[PDB]
Amino acid sequence: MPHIKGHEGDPCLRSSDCIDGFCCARHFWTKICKPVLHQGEVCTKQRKKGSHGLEIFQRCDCAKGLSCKVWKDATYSSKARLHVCQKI
Repeated sequence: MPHIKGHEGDPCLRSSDCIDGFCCARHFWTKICKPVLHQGEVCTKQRKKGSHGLEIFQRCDCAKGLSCKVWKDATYSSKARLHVCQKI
């Protein structure tokens, strides 16, 4: 398929396949396109998906000018570690 945009509510299957300022995320029902995140929002700098019995990640990268920092919160217990965005 051609360059599929996001617009918050569009099916994606590529590393991005979303608006110039959007990022593709993973959703329970199906993979959809979601907007960018900002300081304070969850961040993802380490994700491993491929082996059997894996966990879904419903998040996207931070907006331009933000740094991905680790965030200790009662949630990473699932498997992967949780991070947060910081406005540079």
